[PDB]
Amino acid sequence: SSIPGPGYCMGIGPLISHGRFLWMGIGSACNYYNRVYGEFMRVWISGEETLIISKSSSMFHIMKHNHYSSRFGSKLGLQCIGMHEKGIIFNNNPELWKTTRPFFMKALSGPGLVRMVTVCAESLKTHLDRLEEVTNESGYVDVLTLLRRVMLDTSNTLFLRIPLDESAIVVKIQGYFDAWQALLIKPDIFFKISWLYKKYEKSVKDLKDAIEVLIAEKRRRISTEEKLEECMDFATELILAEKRGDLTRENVNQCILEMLIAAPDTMSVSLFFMLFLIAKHPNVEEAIIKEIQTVIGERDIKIDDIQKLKVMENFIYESMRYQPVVDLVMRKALEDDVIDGYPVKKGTNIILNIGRMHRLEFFPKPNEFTLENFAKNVPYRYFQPFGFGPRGCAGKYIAMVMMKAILVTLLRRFHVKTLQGQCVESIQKIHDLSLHPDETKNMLEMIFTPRN
Ligand code: HEM
Ligand SMILES: CCC#CCO[C@@H]1C[C@@H]2[C@H](CC[C@]3(C)C(=O)CC[C@@H]23)[C@@]2(C)C=CC(=O)C=C12
Repeated sequence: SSIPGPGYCMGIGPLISHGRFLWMGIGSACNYYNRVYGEFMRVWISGEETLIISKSSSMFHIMKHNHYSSRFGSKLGLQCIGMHEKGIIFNNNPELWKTTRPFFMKALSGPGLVRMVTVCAESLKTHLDRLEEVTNESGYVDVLTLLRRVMLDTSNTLFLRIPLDESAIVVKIQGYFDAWQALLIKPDIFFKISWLYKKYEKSVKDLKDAIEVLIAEKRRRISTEEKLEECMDFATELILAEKRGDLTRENVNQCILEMLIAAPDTMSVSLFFMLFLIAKHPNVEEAIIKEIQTVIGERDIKIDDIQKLKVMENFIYESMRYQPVVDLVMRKALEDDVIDGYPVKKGTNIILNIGRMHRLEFFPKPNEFTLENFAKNVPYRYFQPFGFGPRGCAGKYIAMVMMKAILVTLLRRFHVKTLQGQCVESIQKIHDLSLHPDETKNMLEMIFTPRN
């Protein structure tokens, strides 16, 4: 069928677009190149061809077959932040990836997914008898660093459980994400002028060295113990695999890291966006308290409830459709294929633009936020906010539980207030790797007024 996209200019074809992704910020570059040519087109990030796609048919095809379970990015960047064939999020060695994902997939379901909905209510509960840590003088709570703090402590007590410094680590993880986000597609010339990037290369070793402290401890607690099988946790499952011949110590440490940053990065920023949507929508928030009062009143939160909370479930989705945090997924092709009647060579990078695709396709009212787009049981072949298949979101299940938990235990106890004329559409956002709010502005603060 032959391929859309800007003219290849004999040397300049790539050089514009790549540069454009650089000055624009990945997120918007796709959101741009997708409107200029089709919902299926081609650009050049580095040498290699790269397809940027939003047609739900193409989407589905890619996430579904196995020959697409790999991502991409500057080898030197991934090398610099630690994920060059070591993590999972961006681990690209399909055998080495395949042998690790098990461990994540394991601890983010089944036994520990029942323990989550109760450790999630615990960490947020304890940090709410402690607003003295996040509130202005004029009573403004810095919501983000509240979430980031509890989200990480949730992550700790579930997967690692080692006494740590909450406040200190939260920033370091934030400095890490910065770097990750910078060096991901910085073309190889970048990496030569060192007085341009050790900038980041130090705030990496900053977090990395700070975690090596924790796992050194978690290791000793293992080798002097009250009989092993008692208490299996994502940490130990790994360190034990290492104490066989299954895993590099180098590789463990990056996984234990990829696990603690995982929730803070993504959850906090999503729950921020929800908390702003609740404030700006007065009637929606009622429906959620009604649903709460009905199913729970003033009982403790417990596992069995989360299916019954159907309205809030609906909310969480509609936020994620309308206001994504992750709006593009990067995959790579490993075998050649015809996809949507198109020829795709192996080694082509794919950027699936799921954030646009959510406004282009199935939904009744794509451009306004309403719980209406979710009165009609949704296909999941049309609304794919986590992904699926062999390399979809490893958390996707435990994720939707945490949100349900923290969203409830918090909306239980406080009415929320935006600041002035601020809505989620009037905040100012970076749009590079993810789509997250810009923290070089102010007005990202909120006011918590009690209930009953
Ligand atoms: C609610 C917030 C979250 C969103 C919006 C989200 C979404 C995504 C998406 C779109 C991907 C790309 C996978 C694909 O190609 O389909 C992904 C991957 C991944 N997610 Fe999440 N996720 C969330 C929460 C979490 C949590 C809480 C964890 C860990 C506790 C997590 C762990 C991971 C990991 C480890 C990967 C890489 C999987 C792999 O390729 O090996 N995610 N997530
Ligand atoms: C701080 C703002 C943010 C964020 C979340 O997005 C980040 C970046 C995500 C990554 C998963 C794979 C994604 C979706 C891509 O292929 C392109 C961007 C990638 C993800 C979701 C997984 C765990 C993690 O810890 C942080 C993130």
